[PDB]
Parts: sequence; structure tokens; C-alpha cells
Amino acid sequence: ILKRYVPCYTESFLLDIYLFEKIYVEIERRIENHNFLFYKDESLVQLQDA
Amino acid sequence: ISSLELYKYSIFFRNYIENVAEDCLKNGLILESAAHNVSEVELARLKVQLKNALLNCIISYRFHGIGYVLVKTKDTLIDLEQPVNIELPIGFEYLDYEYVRDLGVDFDHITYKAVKIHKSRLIIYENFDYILKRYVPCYTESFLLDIYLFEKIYVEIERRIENHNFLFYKDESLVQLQDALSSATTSLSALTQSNNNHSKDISNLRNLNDSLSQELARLKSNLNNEGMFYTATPSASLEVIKYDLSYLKEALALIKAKIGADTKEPLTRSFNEQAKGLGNDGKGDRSNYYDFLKGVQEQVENSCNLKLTKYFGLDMKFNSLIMLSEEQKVERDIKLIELYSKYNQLIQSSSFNNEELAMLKEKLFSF
Amino acid sequence: SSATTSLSNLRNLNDSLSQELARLKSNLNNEGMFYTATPSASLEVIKYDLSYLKEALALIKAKIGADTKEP
Amino acid sequence: FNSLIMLSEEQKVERDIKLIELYSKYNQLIQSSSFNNEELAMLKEKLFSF
Amino acid sequence: ISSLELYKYSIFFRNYIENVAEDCLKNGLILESAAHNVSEVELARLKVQLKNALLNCIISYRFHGIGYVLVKTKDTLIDLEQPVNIELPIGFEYLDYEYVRDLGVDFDHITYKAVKIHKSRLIIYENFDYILKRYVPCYTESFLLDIYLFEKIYVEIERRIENHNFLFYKDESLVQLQDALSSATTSLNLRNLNDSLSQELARLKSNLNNEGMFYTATPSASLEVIKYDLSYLKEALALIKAKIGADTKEPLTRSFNEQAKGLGNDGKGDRSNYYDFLKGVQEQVENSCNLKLTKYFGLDMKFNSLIMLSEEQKVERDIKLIELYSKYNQLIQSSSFNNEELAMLKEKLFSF
Amino acid sequence: ISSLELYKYSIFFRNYIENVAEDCLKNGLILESAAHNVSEVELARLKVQLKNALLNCIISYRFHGIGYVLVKTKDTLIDLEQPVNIELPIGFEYLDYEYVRDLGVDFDHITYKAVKIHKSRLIIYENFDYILKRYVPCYTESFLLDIYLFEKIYVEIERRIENHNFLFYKDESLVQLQDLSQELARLKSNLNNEGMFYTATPSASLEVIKYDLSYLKEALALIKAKIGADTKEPLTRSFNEQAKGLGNDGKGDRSNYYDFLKGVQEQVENSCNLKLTKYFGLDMKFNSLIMLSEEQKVERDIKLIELYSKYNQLIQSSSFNNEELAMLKEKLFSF
Repeated sequence: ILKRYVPCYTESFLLDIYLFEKIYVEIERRIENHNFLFYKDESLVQLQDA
Repeated sequence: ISSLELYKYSIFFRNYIENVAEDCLKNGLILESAAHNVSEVELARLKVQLKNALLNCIISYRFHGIGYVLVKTKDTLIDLEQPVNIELPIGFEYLDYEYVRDLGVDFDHITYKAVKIHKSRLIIYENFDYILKRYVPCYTESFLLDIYLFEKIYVEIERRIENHNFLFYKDESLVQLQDALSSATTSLSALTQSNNNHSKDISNLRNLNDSLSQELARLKSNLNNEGMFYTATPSASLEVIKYDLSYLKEALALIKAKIGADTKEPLTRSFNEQAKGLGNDGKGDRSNYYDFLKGVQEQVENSCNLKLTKYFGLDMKFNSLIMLSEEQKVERDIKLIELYSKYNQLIQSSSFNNEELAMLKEKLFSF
Repeated sequence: SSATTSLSNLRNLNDSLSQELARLKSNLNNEGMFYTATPSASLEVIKYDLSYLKEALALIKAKIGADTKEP
Repeated sequence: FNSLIMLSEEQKVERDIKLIELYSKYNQLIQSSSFNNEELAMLKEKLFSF
Repeated sequence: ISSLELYKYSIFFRNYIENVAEDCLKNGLILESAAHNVSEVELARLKVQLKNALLNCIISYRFHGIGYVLVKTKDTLIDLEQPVNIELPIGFEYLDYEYVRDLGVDFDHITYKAVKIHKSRLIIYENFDYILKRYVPCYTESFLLDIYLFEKIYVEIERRIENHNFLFYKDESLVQLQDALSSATTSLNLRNLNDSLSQELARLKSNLNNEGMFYTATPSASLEVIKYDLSYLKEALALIKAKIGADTKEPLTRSFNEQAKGLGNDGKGDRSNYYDFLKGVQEQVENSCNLKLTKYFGLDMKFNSLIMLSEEQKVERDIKLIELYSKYNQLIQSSSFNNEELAMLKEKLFSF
Repeated sequence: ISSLELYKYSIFFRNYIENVAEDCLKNGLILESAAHNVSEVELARLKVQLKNALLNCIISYRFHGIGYVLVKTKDTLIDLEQPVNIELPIGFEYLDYEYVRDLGVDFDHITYKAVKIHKSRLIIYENFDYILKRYVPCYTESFLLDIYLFEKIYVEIERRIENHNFLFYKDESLVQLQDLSQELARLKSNLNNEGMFYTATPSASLEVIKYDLSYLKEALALIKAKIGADTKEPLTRSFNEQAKGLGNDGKGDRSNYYDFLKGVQEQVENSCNLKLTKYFGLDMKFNSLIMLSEEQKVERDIKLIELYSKYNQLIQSSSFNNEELAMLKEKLFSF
């Protein structure tokens, strides 16, 4: 049908493998700061900006 | 939706197309000569080439709607036009659909690439739909749409994988002071464009975004160091924006249901989770895939033997779809021997009339 | 939008504007943090649903099973 | 290529036992039957092992 | 991510590396001499040293991609360069990868630390990938990332264990007076304000401990418990376990030491993936050793069977075989089959 | 994280260290003399002392990475430097790691506390890692961190047990009293009396402040998973809930702990017999890890007797050729 020699895999299969790896890539990207503190204060910025 | 593009992109479509042919030629063929003069080695080589041609023939039948196998004999390239009365073929060669021009059944020749070949040398396997009055493939527009959606789900997954979770930060700091000066300057410059310190506005914008990048780097640095994000503005806000996948999950469920409804191939329906169901269960309740394969095999046998026997003196047969194991064969032999022993005992130790024994003979399957 | 309307001096204007917009967008997208300066700015995820189609598929399967005898 | 399915020693012994039992049953039937020659021959082809 | 650093820090990586070698040499080897002249005691000692060398050889093969075992003979340190025609080895010594310099297969010598050693005295176990055209270890960057995340989960757990729950207190009291004056004037006595603030905080803490009631004066005072969460780390652990199980075939590594090696006898030919992997590794090691042990040293090595039968299993198999022989004898004695038929039965029978 | 401090504080670490040695020497040893001249009583006493030394040897091997056992003979303290050709040992004594100075394998002597001892009188059990090119213990930094977190969970539990629930109260007239305070505490006692807390201020507030433990529960689950992944000792993995798995199941599918113990026993046997046979004429062996019960022995004997009876019946009532019978003999395991 394609009139050419082809491997055993296709673009969709490559995409599936790439997503399989990208999941843990993202996990590593957001593992360190999964939980953090958001603090709002005016006197403390009176200190920090100085 | 283009069938060729879908075939190139998706391996699932390729497997769906090729599985039927592979299963049909899994168990092999039996080749015989009417004259009983050809040696078995040459006939076996002919059978091997016939299987090789038939695989591509069935693949082309499923993809395009027609498949052509040329029966190569000891003749010149110009002699292909002439008909054949009786000959022993040298081999079989599958002909590409794109290089074959056929004007219909009313004609007895085709053009191959421009060599004219008589139809008596060609094995034709066609799927003609009388309702549509045309040759059609094994798939339809709805099936193509189902496959396209199946791929598009993971296309979208790749599109939104990287930024599935991110931070939305609103801050009225020194940064917003710069940004608001920038915004007012850009709005006034837009008014002037619709109609001059716009260069000053540009230099602003540039330095302002430089400072913005610096401040964002500092904020991220603080976040990484002490795990605390601090801000000055009492109206500052920080919210996590998240994506969702329930739509795609439900769509996958529906698409799997549609594919299972739209095809009979067990691997395609079950996503390679179910078996082909071509085993021996000791019962006559065969599977739908078995019935489909039997019909395809019967059609292929008819197509081949329409011209192999008439013009070439050869007969082809398909091997049995169900293959018995050695243990099953031994068990069947044991049961048959027990049946014969029981019949012999009854005959020896009975005084039935001859007519009654004969009548029992016909009503017995084995005897 | 006014620029595009006029297209459907100005060269330098559009080059500077495009440079600034592209850099701002690129920074906000790359840092994995969407920043804005407007106190009234809003960002919301809009999502679709499929329960209607799932229930419709169930009902349609029931109707087909009732309407035909072919297993 | 070697056979994909490799039988274990116990499986080989079991198969040998079953085959020996089949042969014993065939011998008993032949010795204690009075079937015609044509009928016995016809049984031979329809039997897989014989 | 550094493989050496991960090996130093994590015991899981070390176990993953060493389990395959330990399983391969669990059941032992068989050593034989072609000449049939070496005494069995000396050959057994040689086998012991060979096993000791092969363990480190396989470990180096998995970690670096190549492993070197020197076959020590009765020769001087300078004689290692000279080739060997026929000799009986004195022993086997594993060579460290970091001290071995090899220029490729086109060369027939290596440098060890600078002693030149001919390749005919060396057992080389290498993993060459033709697609990559280089020697590669048994692990990849994704696997290293998985292990790193597996450790980083508990790193984060340790980071946030101490202050998982704490109190957030807002109070416009004398304490806020003190801290506001401190803020303003430090941005610009104060140490006395410091002392008073600390004193009042300790007093309120003491009150809390004493009477189990925290009291405050300010109508706008607030007290809220701030808490952390672990669902992210739990889900990440699940995903990481799935990835590790997908990325390796070693059952202990996949199951976190929860599953067995699956190297028992089930009476069926359906062997396990770990069994197939170990058989392939053993075949490669056997080929690598016997390529030069037989040609240059007249020695042959074999691996013991991976599946070891128990005494009860042996007795059961013997009983079944004796029953089969008895049935065959009975059939032969009480049958009248033709000679050709009996012969044909003989070939189609496995045991006979 | 300090391994010594963790060992001092936590009994779990101590049990993890000592369980392997206890299991290895649970079933005992077998001691033999090549000359066949030593009486069995003296050899049994030597075996007892050898077991006592080997326990501490294995413990030191796991904790530090090397273990030393001195083979004491009939010699003076200065004669330890001299090598030994052939002698019968008087006993075995484990040597503390902290008092032993060894410069490496290139040297044939050590210093003990400063007595110089030749290496021919010492049984050395070492764990050398060729990748790291150094002696390493059986634990790593991650394992130490896991144990530390396991203890820190209950440390935090103790920190917040007393004030898990308390009252937050806001009132203005009451602080007019406070800034009297003990008298309002007495009014809280009157609350305890009458079951009703009453206040004056329309803006007075009373709220129960509560703590939570889901974080620690989830952390305990994750830590248990990590420990199970990081060690092979069944008791350590299962928190003393699973058995050692060293029984007899009638199958060759042994356990991971059995394989680990067998490897450790083989290493110990090699280390001991490298010098017991060469310099002292003694051989040591470990008892079988799997010990059969009396009923199992009787059942095995019954099965073997049945097998022999079947073989005898086949031989008596068969007419097989001599070559066929011989060929059956090799293919039979028992015969």
C-alpha cells in the first residue's frame, strides 16, 4: 500500500511512548513544590523591600 | 478523512486491515494437480508463491475492494494478451491496484504498468455491492471517523499535557506600576496609530518587561529556597489552574463501544485483549470470527478455482481453521475405539433381525 | 485589531508592538506562571460534558435490542 | 526453527502413557472383534494415530 | 542524574544491579577439563575462583556495559603481553573497569593499572548495541529519573514532616504594638520591646499548656490551623511503581521485594520472563567464557540448571517413569502387533 | 543522620542488623578435623566458641563492613605476630572493629588494642564493593532516612498529643479583668460545674481548635512501602507480621530470604575455611536451613519405600534387555 519498506512502529505509537515518558517528566517538574505557602503581609514587606 | 493518510499515521488501522489476511493464511493451503504429473517439490514451491501472492491479494481486497494475482507462465511479455488453453504456471505475482486499469466485467483484458493482460491469466478477488453498484472496501466513513477520534484523543492529551497545572498570579506591585504605565502608553500609541513619544513608549515597554522577567526570576528563586511565596499587595491573588480528562475518558469508552459494534475482528474489538476464538471446544457452536473467516476462505477458493482448474489444471484448498492437538487426537481415537467395541459387543450378543440391524446402520452416524 | 483593520512608520510601529507582545506572552507561558497586573483580571477553565451522550447511547442500545432480533 | 512450545518431562510421560493406553485398546479391539477386512481398513484411515 | 551518585545514595539501585548476578550464580557452575588430567580438588578450587570473578564480571557488565576477567597463569607480569597457546590456568581475577583501557575489537591487547595484557588471556562480557554503535549499561535516563523521583518523594516527606500542622495567629494586641514599633524603627528600647514580646508569647504558651484554653483580647484576633497534604506524593508513588514495573523485568525490583523470583518447578513448560532473561544471560556468559577457555586453556564451563527439583518431586517423577515402563512392558507382552508397527510406536514415544 | 545514634535510639534498626546473624546461626554448625585425632567433646566446645564468635563477626560485617575473629592458640601475646604453619586452636574470640587497624589487603598484619597480629590467625569477613572501591555496610543513606522518618512520625505525635483539642475564646470585658485572670479561670471551673458557659459580650466567640493526623498516616504507609522495597528481611519488611519463610513446602521454589541466607552462609563458610583448613586442619559447615519434622521424615521414608517396591516389582515382572534396564538406571534419579 505504501510501496516502501516500513518499520514495526508508527507515529501514533511513537506519540504514545513520548506521552508515557512526558508524564513522569512533568512529575519531576512539579515534585519539589507540590505544596507551598502563600503569605500576604504589609509590615513584613516594609522590612523586605528595605 | 483520508484512508491512505489514516493508514500511514495509525498502526491500529494497519493491523485491522492485515489481521484477516494473516488469519486466513495462518493454517496454509493444499495444492493438487488434476493430471497427477507434477512432482510434489515443484508443487510445494508453487504453493509457497501462491500463499505469498494471496496475502497481498486479500490485503488489497480489504483496502481497495479488488485484488489481482497474475499467474505467470513460460511466455513473453507480449504473449500475456493471448489467452491460455492448458498450461502449468511458473508462479504467482500480486499486481498492485494502482497500476491496474480495468474497465469492468464486460471486458476480458486489463492494462498493467502499458502491457495488455488477458483476464484468463488473472485471479480476481472483488467485493461488489449490488445496492451501491460499485466495488467498496471493508470500511466506511463512520469507521474512519471512529479511528480518527481514537487518535485525536491522544493528540489532545499531548496538546494539554505540559500545562495541565499552572499558577495564575495577580499582583499590584512595582511590576504592575511599570505594566500600567506601559498599558496607558500602548493605548495612547494605538490612538495615534488610528490617527510623538512612541519611541519613548517602546523603550519603556522593553525595560519594563526586562524588569518583569527579573522580578519573576527572583520570586521563583524565593519559592525554591524557602518554600514560601511572599507578596506585598493586599489584593494580590495566587490560584492553581487545572485541566480535566473526564471528557476524553468518556469519549474513549464510547469510541471503544462503537468500534466493537462496527467490526467483527476480535483483536480490533477488544484492543488485543481477547483471543481469536479459533480453538476446539468439542461443540458445533462456532464463533462469529470463525464464520467470517470461513466465508472469506470460501470466496477466495471460488475465485482461485474458477481459473486454476479450467485453464491450468490445478486445484487449491484451505487447511482447516480448527487444528486439533495431539492429546485431543488421542482422546478422539480412544472414544472411537470404545464406540467400535460397543458396536461389536452388541452385534455379537444380540439376536436382532437383519432389517433392524440395517436400519440401525443408517441411523448411526459412524456406521 | 486596528492595525489589522488598516492593513485589510507603521512598519516600525508594528515591529515594536509585536516584539513586546511576543516577549510578554513567551515569558508568561514559559515560566509556568500566568502573571497579570489588572486587579480585576480573571482566568477560568471552561469544560464540556458527555453524560448526555452516554445516557443516549444506553437508551439507543436498548431500543436497537428491542427493535431487532439479530443477536 | 525449534518448536515454540516445549513439553516438560512430566507432560512427555503423560502423553506416552496415553498413547500406550490407546495402542492397548486398539489391540484388544482387533483381537476380540470379528469385523470385516474392509471395515477394519476403513477404521484405520479414520483413526488419526493408525 | 549521575549513575554513580544514585548507586552511592540508594540501596534500591544497588540491589537492582546485583540481583541478576546473584541469581545467575545462585545454583553454581560445572567445570571440566578436555584432557581429563586435572584432579577434581584443584578444578573445584578453580571453579570457586571462577564464580568469584564472574560475580563481579556480571556486575560490571550491568553497570558499565563491559566486564573483564583475567585468567592468571604461571607467568611473570611482563609475560601477560605474550599470547597463550595451551596452558592450565592458576586462577581468575576480576579486573576493575576504571583501570582498563581498551581501544576496540580491532586491537588484541589492553592496558591495566601500565601492564600490557593480550586479549587471549581475558574473558570479555560486553553489551554492544548495534543501533547505538556503542557499549551501553542495563539502565537508561528514564530509569534513572524514576529512581530519583522515588527517593525525592521521601526527601520531600522529610522536608515537610516537622511542620505539617502549625498555628497561624493574628492579634492586634500589645504584641502587635511591639512588633509594629520594631518594624518601623528597624526600617528607620527596641530590644526591650523584643524582650516584652517574647515574654508575652511565652506567657500565652504557658496559659495554653496549663488550662487548655487560649484567650485573646482583640475582637479581630484570629487563630487557624495550617495543614499540609500528601495525596500528590501518594499518587506519584503509585505512578512511579507502575513505571518501574514497566521498565524492568526483575520481579523483586518490580514488586518492591513482594513477589518471588518465579524459578520453581510447576510441571509445565510455561516458564517465566525472569527465567527466560536469566537463561539468555547465562547463555551469553557461557559463550564468552568458552570462547577462550576451550581454545587456549582446554577447560569447559557450564551453568547449573535454574530449576532445582526437590526430593519429593524426584521420587514422584521416578514413580511415574516406573509406571510408564510397566505399562510399556505389559503392552509389549500382551500385544500381537507387527514389528514395523512396534518400531513406529518407538519413535513416536518420547521415552522410548 | 548518624548510624550509631540511630542504633542507640531505635530498637528497629538493632533488630534489622541482628536478625540476619541470628537466622544464619539458628540451625548451628558442624565442625570436623582433617587429622581425625581431636576428641568430639573438645571439638564441640570449639564449635560453641566458634558460633559465639561468628555471631558478633556477622553483626560487625553488617554494621561496619568487615568483621574479625581471632583464632587463639597456645602462644604468648608476642607470638601473635609470628605466622602459623599447623596448629590446633584453643578457641575463637571476636575482635572489636574500633580497636582493629588494617591498612588493606596488601599487608599481612593488623594492630589490635598495640599488639601486632598476623593475618593467618584471623578470620576476615568483608563486604568490598568494586564500584565504590571500598568496604560498605548493609545500609545506605536512604535507608537511614526511612528509619529516621519512621521515628520522627511518633516524635511529632508526642509533640502534639497533649493539645490536639483546645478552646479559643475571645472576650473584651474578660480581658478588662485579665490585664482576676485566675478568677475567670474559676469561672471556667463554674462552667465545668453547671455544664453551661455564659458570657457578656455580644461579640464574644468560642471555637474548638483541632489537629489532624492524615499526613502522618499517609507518611507511615509510604515509609512502610519504602522499607519493604529497601530490605529483603521479611520481619523488617512486614513489621514482624510475616514468617521467615524457611519451612519445607515440598517444592524447589525457595524464598528470597532463603537465597539471601544461603549466600551469606556460603560467604562465611569460604571465609572460615580459607584459613581453618590450611593453617589449623579444621573444616566448618553450616547446618541445613530447612529442617524436616518427624512426620515429614516418616512420609518421605514411606514414599521412598513405595518407590523401591515398585522398582523391584518392575524388575521381577519385566523382560527388558540389559541395555534398556541400564539406560533406565541412569535416567532414574534414585537409582
